[PDB]
Amino acid sequence: SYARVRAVVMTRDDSSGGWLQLGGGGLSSVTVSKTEFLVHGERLRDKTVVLECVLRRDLVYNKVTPTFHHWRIGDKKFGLTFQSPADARAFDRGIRRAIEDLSQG
Repeated sequence: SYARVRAVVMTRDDSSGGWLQLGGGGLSSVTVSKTEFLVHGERLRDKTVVLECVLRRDLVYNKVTPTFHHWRIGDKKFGLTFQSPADARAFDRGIRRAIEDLSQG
């Protein structure tokens, strides 16, 4: 994998800019992997897949804080609360590396 962290998958709520823990939270094992480049989040407690995001070259990625990043592909929005700044940095690096490999021209 390009990155693997245990993080809380996030989703937008009905406020103008706020985020909630998807499904009420708990940790998921979130992997960025490689051709398709995927962000995959599997909830630890029951192995439910709660994040399945195929990466595209044009994504928008927002490091809102050192432990909260979100990204957008088209109008689809995904985010993570990380357990540490180190994890967030590793995840961001992995996304960037995946996009480097995806991009071919």
